[PDB]
Amino acid sequence: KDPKRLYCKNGGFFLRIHPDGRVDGVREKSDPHIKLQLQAEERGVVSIKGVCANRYLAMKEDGRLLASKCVTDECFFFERLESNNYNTYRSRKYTSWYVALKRTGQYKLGSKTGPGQKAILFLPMSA
Amino acid sequence: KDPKRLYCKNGGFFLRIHPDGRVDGVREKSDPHIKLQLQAEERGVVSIKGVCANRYLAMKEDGRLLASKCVTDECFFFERLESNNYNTYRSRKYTSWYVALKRTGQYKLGSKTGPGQKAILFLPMSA
Ligand SMILES: O=P(O)(O)O[C@@H]1[C@H](O)[C@H](O)[C@@H](OP(=O)(O)O)[C@H](OP(=O)(O)O)[C@H]1O
Ligand SMILES: O=P(O)(O)O[C@@H]1[C@H](O)[C@H](O)[C@@H](OP(=O)(O)O)[C@H](OP(=O)(O)O)[C@H]1O
Repeated sequence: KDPKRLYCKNGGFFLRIHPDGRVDGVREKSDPHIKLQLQAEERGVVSIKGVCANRYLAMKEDGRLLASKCVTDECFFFERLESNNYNTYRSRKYTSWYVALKRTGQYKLGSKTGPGQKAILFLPMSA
Repeated sequence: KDPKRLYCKNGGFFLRIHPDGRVDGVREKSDPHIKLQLQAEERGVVSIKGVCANRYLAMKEDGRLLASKCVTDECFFFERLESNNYNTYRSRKYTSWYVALKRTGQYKLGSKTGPGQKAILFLPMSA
């Protein structure tokens, strides 16, 4: 309900959604574009909206990330709860692929993600 | 200190700064792009920063308004209280021109502004 920041355990980057739809991670907590709004769709399914960008994170058919102005089926992810309050987000459309960030803060392509990676674990935090 | 919205008396529009630098007015409080940050430069001088856009309101030489990624001398305005709790913001660079919004929510060119207009009167409010 409240806004969130998703803190990636793989180097501690907050998942960031830019006004133009680019997706990446940054460490600066005061960054306005890491303020996200998670919305329940079905049980355990969420969309992830950049509040400032007013766009929905989308997993593309080639494993790229791009935030969409309009919701599509590419914008829904399974939220699975994991160890020490960390969540994973798996594309509903491309069911082997996760939202993920590299240790550099560049996001990790879905094709290269998988269970157990540090890259896919995000901790929701307050805003 | 805290973020603010500038509520314009000329039709009740909140001043909005878009990521691409466009400036306009909208009535929806929940619009993420009406969260502004006012920063004092000199006494009674301010810059006006769109928080989500991360850009500074600038008055241009032809009276256009456009939000700057970088601060320049066009980004400073004299903040003066007039009327009944409503402020005016007068360009330091183009000293006869004010920040202003039309009754439609399109912003009014600085060349067409002047003291006593409703278009130039803004009430700072909380965010
Ligand atoms: O390797 P590059 O030159 O950076 O370009 C890659 C991709 O083709 C996109 O152009 C870019 O945006 P999206 O993939 O998000 O659409 C993204 O940038 P980034 O991952 O470095 O942020 C990269 O995945
Ligand atoms: O903005 P949206 O709603 O996400 O829509 C576009 C579309 O979904 C495609 O997947 C892709 O272009 P093509 O597949 O036609 O090449 C592009 O992503 P990309 O540029 O980040 O790869 C997106 O802009």
